[PDB]
Amino acid sequence: KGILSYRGYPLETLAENSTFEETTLLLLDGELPTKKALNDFSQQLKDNYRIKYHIRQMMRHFPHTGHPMDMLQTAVSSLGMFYPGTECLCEDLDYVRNMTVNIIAQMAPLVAMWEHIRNGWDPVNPKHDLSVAENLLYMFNGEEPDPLMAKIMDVCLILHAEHTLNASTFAALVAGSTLATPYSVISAAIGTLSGPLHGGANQRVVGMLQEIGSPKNVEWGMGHREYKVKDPRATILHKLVEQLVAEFDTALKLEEVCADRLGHKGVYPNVDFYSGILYSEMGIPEDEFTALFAVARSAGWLAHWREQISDNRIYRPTQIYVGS
Amino acid sequence: KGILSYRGYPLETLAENSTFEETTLLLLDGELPTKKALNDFSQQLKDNYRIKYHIRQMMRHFPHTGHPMDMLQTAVSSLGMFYPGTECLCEDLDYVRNMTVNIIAQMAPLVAMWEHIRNGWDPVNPKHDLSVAENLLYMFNGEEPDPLMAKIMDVCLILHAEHTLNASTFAALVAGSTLATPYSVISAAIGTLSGPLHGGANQRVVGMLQEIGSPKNVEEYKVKDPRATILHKLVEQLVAEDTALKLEEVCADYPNVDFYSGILYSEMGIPEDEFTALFAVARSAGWLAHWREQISDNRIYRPTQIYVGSD
Repeated sequence: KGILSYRGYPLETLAENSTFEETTLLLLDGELPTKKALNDFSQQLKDNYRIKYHIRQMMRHFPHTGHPMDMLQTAVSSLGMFYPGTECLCEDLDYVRNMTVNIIAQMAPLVAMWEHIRNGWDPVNPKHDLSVAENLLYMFNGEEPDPLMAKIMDVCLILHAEHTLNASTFAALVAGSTLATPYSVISAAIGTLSGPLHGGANQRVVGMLQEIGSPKNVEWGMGHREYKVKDPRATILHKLVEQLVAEFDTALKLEEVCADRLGHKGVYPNVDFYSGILYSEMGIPEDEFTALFAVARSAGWLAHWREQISDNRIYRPTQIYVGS
Repeated sequence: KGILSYRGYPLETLAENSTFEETTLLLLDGELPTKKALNDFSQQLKDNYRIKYHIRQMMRHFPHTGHPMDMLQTAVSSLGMFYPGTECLCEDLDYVRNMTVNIIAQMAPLVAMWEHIRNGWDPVNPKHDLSVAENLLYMFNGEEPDPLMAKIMDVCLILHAEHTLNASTFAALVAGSTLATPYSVISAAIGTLSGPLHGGANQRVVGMLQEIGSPKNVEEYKVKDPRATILHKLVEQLVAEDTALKLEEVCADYPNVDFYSGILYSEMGIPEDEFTALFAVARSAGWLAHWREQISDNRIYRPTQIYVGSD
């Protein structure tokens, strides 16, 4: 139950008085950023939101049916070609950090670009005076959102920013273990997250019910390997959903599902339990729910990628399978 | 301990009496296939060799400076946006195997397309009749290679087909644990191998203009790799019917198969940039092989480690 394991800071406290940019820095650097440092970080991130025309071109070339996560993984792998380099150490610039900020910055714009392109329309460019959360809602809705909605998105980004050693980060670590480009490792993490077992947030959006949970019983997979208790992020998302709806059928149904805790004594609501409801309530399409999660986890992935300074570990495991 | 361990068949047994197609089926199914099964798998492979026009158009817009491995990863992930679905186990078809053959069949063709497009020239489309190995040399060289080189290439493929749990293979498994599109998982595998630590035959094949001397000073099989010995024999055979010599000199020390992986490819005419890629065309079979058994008994890989920080 290592709850609030964020660079030695409680997630609830970070939920306020903190931003995705500030939280991202905290994870990347390890300590709360100074005003100057945070200002420089945000500005660099803002001037990295730009997307190469080549990326938008390939996006149009591919079909609309394509899932956003697959496009995100493909785009990130492609981004590596534009900013290549091997940290074998020769070194042209500061590959670490410089590439990371460029990636984190383009993540949101890339997601929005695919949304409009797949809908047969031109992408909404991000604003250098808009934060990641601000750009997300602004680009998706085509109009800058009210501060509350932007704040809600920022809280979500902070919640999905990092979580101990999940499969997505684990894959990123193994990828980084080979001293591969950050773009390549992020591509691997995106696919690992894409999996429903890791990113089944949309898989929990299939309520297919109306306050009839008891009949719908065993004999979407509520529970977590480490969260032997309800996920704190889930509770935060729940209150966020309550505030938004206050200002709903799925919310009632999902609350009833959690209410049937009698059935589950070990497993309990996961973060994905209410994540989709809030995103849908914010207008985000179900297809992108997991994609938004990738935008936040990008910070944690790159933070662990930086923690791979001791890359002596090639991450090669031991064979135990029966080689008959 | 893991030397020559392909489904219990010593790699040497596959060295001959076996082809990457049979070896791949052997690894995937676990038992040497019957004539019918091999023929069907071969025909299905020779059927998915084709590449969607969307992929090439995308490659054309991309820059020549692009590294083959980076493009390969991008391409594999992209292909996942044509053959789609999720295994809730509703599936529109037999996702497993069907996608598996598609990925393996399109691996080499994609690599070759990049080589030509990278050089601003139209790609060499594959031939249904030719084998994966035969098509490979045909696409890169631009003409039918001698059965000799083809046989050698097929052999090299079997050697790099499967290697226990290499970082790339393990990465494929971790992603599979998440039940993710085979394309996404394999693309990730392509990322891991891209790492010089996992795959750096191109880095090794090149020397610092060594003056045929031993001044170099200091600053997992511990004995010579078995596949290395196989390449060593092929190396002497090829030169029998210069650059390798210095490597034979360094054979005095040799440990890794990579030691000679590039030279052979070089004689076949393969550019250095494509060395790591060729390896992927082979390790693909293994990655997909492990993925199948994983999805059979799959549990999301969720490890844990302590970290100082307090609160």
